[PDB]
Amino acid sequence: KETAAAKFERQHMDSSTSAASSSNYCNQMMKSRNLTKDRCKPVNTFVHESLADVQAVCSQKNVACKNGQTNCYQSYSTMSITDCRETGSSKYPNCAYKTTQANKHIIVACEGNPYVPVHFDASV
Ligand SMILES: [Cl-]
Ligand SMILES: [Cl-]
Ligand SMILES: [Cl-]
Ligand code: NA
Repeated sequence: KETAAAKFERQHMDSSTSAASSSNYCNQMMKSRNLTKDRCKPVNTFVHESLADVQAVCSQKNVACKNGQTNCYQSYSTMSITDCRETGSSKYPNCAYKTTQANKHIIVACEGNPYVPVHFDASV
């Protein structure tokens, strides 16, 4: 039974690579983080920074979340991210993803003690 903080780590952290280097990155990573068990998760972003740097965003720029809550924070600097999005031809259990690498600010929602990211809201 996964904690919110651990679910964020599993779904969104990939510190082992600096960037997505191939078109199949999302296919491989969505499968290995168990995001295609029982259904194809339609959209998911991976962050290629250290966990410490992502946790530090909870002390950066406080902004509104898309849902209206006020516990979201925007990173001061851009970060290396990979957006993974199901293609139109994807259908469970043969999930298929488009891989888009970018450098953008991240917006996360933070909660708890310690105060850590629990939701990925957007990137800018
Ligand atoms: Cl898992
Ligand atoms: Cl996401
Ligand atoms: Cl401010
Ligand atoms: Na938690």
